[PDB]
Amino acid sequence: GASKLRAVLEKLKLSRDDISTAAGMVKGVVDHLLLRLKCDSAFRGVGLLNTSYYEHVKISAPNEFDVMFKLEVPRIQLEEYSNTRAYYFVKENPLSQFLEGEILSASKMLSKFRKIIKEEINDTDVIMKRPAVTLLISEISVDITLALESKSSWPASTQEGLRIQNWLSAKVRKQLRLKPFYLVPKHAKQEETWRLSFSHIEKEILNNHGKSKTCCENKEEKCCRKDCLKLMKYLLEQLKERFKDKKHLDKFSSYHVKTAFFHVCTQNPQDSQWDRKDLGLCFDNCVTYFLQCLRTEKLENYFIPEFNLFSSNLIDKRSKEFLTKQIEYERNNEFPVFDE
Amino acid sequence: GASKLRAVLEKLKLAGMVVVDHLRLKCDSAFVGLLNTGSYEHVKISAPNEFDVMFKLEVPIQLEESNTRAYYFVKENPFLEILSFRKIIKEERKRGGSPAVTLISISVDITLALESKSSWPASTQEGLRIQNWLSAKVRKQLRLKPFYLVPKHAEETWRLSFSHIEKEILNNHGKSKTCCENKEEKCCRKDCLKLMKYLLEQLKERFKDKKHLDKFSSYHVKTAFFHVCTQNPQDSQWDRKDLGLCFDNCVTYFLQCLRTEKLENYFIPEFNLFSSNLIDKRSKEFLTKQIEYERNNEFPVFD
Ligand SMILES: *C1=[C@](*)(*)[C@](*)(*)=[C@](*)(*)[C@@]2(*)=C1(*)C(*)(*)(=O)O(*)C2(*)(*)C1(*)(*)=C([O])N(C2=NC3=C(Cl)C(Cl)=[C][C]=C3[N]2)N=C1[C]
Ligand SMILES: *O=[C@]1(*)O(*)C(*)(*)(C2(*)=C([C])[N]N(C3=NC4=C(Cl)C(Cl)=[C][C]=C4[N]3)C2=O)C2(*)(*)(*)=[C@](*)(*)[C@](*)(*)=[C]C(*)=C12(*)(*)*
Ligand SMILES: [Zn+2]
Ligand SMILES: [Zn+2]
Repeated sequence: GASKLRAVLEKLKLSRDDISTAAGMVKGVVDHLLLRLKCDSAFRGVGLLNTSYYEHVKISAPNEFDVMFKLEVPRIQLEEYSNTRAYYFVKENPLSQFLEGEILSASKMLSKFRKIIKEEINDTDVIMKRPAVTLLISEISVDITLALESKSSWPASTQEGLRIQNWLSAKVRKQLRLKPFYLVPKHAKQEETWRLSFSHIEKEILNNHGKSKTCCENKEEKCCRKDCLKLMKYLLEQLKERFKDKKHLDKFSSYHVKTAFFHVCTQNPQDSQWDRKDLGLCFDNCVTYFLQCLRTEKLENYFIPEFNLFSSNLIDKRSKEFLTKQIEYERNNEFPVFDE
Repeated sequence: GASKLRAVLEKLKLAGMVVVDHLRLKCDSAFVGLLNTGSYEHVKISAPNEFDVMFKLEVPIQLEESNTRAYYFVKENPFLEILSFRKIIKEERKRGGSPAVTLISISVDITLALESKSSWPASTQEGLRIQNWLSAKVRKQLRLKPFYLVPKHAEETWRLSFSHIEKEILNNHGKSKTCCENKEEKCCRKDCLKLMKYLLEQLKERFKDKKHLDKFSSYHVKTAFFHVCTQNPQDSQWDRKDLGLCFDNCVTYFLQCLRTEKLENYFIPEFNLFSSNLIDKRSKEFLTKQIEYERNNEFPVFD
């Protein structure tokens, strides 16, 4: 049972350690691009969220890197687009070079951003492909996202989200909410909107994830929260590949998995509910919660609970039924897709 | 038999205005603001009308110590020679340099300190041993925070200060992140500290005339308390229902430190706060005998 899941986790771990050289090459290109973006008046304030130089969206693709370059906005003014809760318009300004009226243009900023990188990479066989920019290094992928940074308090749409109060405590929720939030240019299908991003909060939670501060720092306190998440992400990625030729799994992403996972951490706040010896049942409970979300068509954003990731306006019912059928098959046959 | 200690805590439970706002100092050059951003501190639990405020100044340094481990020389900036204000505030104190300009008909002891965002000095490498208590990740995080330099005589020196870390630990003090946020998880760590501070303050007043207790401070009490928290890392060893024994164990640890002449700095372990060089054994023995008398007699000093 769990021995099979553990074998999967061991090969997933080994596959992601052998990236030393690649990681170096990414750091090199990133340092180059940030130094050069800074030569422009608009981008002098660019920088890495944390001096973490990279992340991986797909657990099964260690050669595919993801980085975010952030840019601080001194006094940002947000205005909600069409009642979406997650999509906003952004309103002596080093970005006045891109204001189309009182609105900051996602199209203008990205065009300049893409030009500097294209030019800077024309100076290691690196090619640009049109996540603002995707770079192909040698024949290593690097996705670069541009985000605005705001140190103002979080938008009211997040007021009832991040319900980690019975898990990570009320004190942590307050401290987390004093941190900046980010905006990424993103078409609200309108093209000039920006989407809220709390990716940096999710990272701090996953790496400081127990009620006990010493959770996973000793043998007595080993939990399987991170193992369960990894197994859920790998499940989706493998199914997305088998049917990459079909349209049914195109709208599903690792964001859906993480959101469902955080919701189960809220439901199961005690470390004793995530004991490593119970990897099998904990995983099965995470799969079951995710399936319940697919059948009832409900997956609330962890930070914005009024935004339903699984509504019929985003993903049709047939796609959710197809995914449900595939995961249920895998669950009843001890996940053969893991071995494929 | 802890019902008396609870009565004391209720008494200690039963309109700050800072002037600190003056802004006026910002109208100068060298001056730079409050360390307790948005928060007013009470060095003495028994003195609600005695306030302690700290002003901080950022300094992007070349510290040099002798082997004091705590006293250093601070080697476009808005003095020199090795770096060395009261007159500034004198327009709008013998304890070394801090506090200074104590000031309100209510005292506001103001300390001015330098802020460094450089790594902590090597002398602190083996201190802050909260790893089995608050965890390794909290130790690492806390050590990425700034440290402060307070003017204090060791010629002219500056002394390290970690009072802002002690604050963050005291207000986030359990193994569980939800320690004291629900009925199931109420501990008595803060109450034990308050009772230890009150005991020292009440005895420092009884023997105000004598010189035996002149060198003892709330700092000694807090340092001993933190060591007790390190020795007893689990929330279950601090259960609120056991206030009586937890307090008694804190008093005992402090007494062991006095008898053995050994109280290490929590941040700088090689700095002995209770060495014979700083405090005479007869002062430590005098305090020991007064504390033991108080423990044997249900703390009359609290009455
Ligand atoms: C000034 C104003 C308010 C309280 C105090 C002072 C002061 O200097 O005495 C206390 C005080 C104090 O002595 N300390 C110490 N910090 C410290 C360190 Cl970091 C080392 Cl390594 C050795 C000795 C001490 N004493 N902190 C305060 C608040
Ligand atoms: O805007 C962006 O969306 C996110 C993003 C998350 C979060 N997850 N994905 C994602 N998962 C995934 C899988 Cl499991 C497979 Cl098999 C294939 C492709 C994806 N994508 C996201 O795209 C994101 C991440 C980086 C940059 C921009 C975004
Ligand atoms: Zn854990
Ligand atoms: Zn507590």
